[PDB]
Amino acid sequence: AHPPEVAGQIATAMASAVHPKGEEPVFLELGVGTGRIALPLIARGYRYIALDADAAMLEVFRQKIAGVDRKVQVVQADARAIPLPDESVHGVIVVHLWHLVPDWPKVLAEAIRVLKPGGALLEGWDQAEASPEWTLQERWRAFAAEEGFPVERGLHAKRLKEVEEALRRLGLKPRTREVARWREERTPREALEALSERLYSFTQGLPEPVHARVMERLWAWAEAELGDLDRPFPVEKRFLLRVSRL
Repeated sequence: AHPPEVAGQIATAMASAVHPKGEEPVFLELGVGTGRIALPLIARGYRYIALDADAAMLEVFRQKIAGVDRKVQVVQADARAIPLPDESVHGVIVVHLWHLVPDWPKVLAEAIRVLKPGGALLEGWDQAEASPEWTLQERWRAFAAEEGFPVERGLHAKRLKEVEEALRRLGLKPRTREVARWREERTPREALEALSERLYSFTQGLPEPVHARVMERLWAWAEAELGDLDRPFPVEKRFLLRVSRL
């Protein structure tokens, strides 16, 4: 959940990167999820095609855009096979997807196929600086390893680097820029909850009962080492937008 001003800044940078050459611009988002990224653009009158393979996600998304879905097309499909024509959209938005797909080279390939000449691939991602939340996540990973279930570290990053390689090679000249930087409050309770809810990919591989045991231990460790679990600490974040153009 991005603060209003930040959500606005990201949308603005995204709309600024699309040059529809006299035509009304249309964005396609791969992995729209619940529409955190989509809403700010949809709210501004932009034609939008929201794609997601998760039916439960689209259900929530349809609810959120109620009353502002006149120019929105909801699509349930795998990013691997976009049910759209070659050169049909001006911008393809990809936020936190690469590490979730089995074959990104195919997803990227599909994204490039549906983009019109002069169209732009728009990748975005959050980046947070060290804070007690980082401390808790690392502790979570340590405890998981102690249960005998060590977890993989930073697949998205490596994935983001390989896509970048491909883009340059394809001549899309990927330019990355910081489009927002802010600081929010986060309490130990909130970070622990996010962990409990298995919101992060690195927490979703362990069998349910192992995660339960790790959480029990983590909650106790936080009570012992983090003071008032309802006391806020700062978390500095920035949002990066990498634009590749045809």
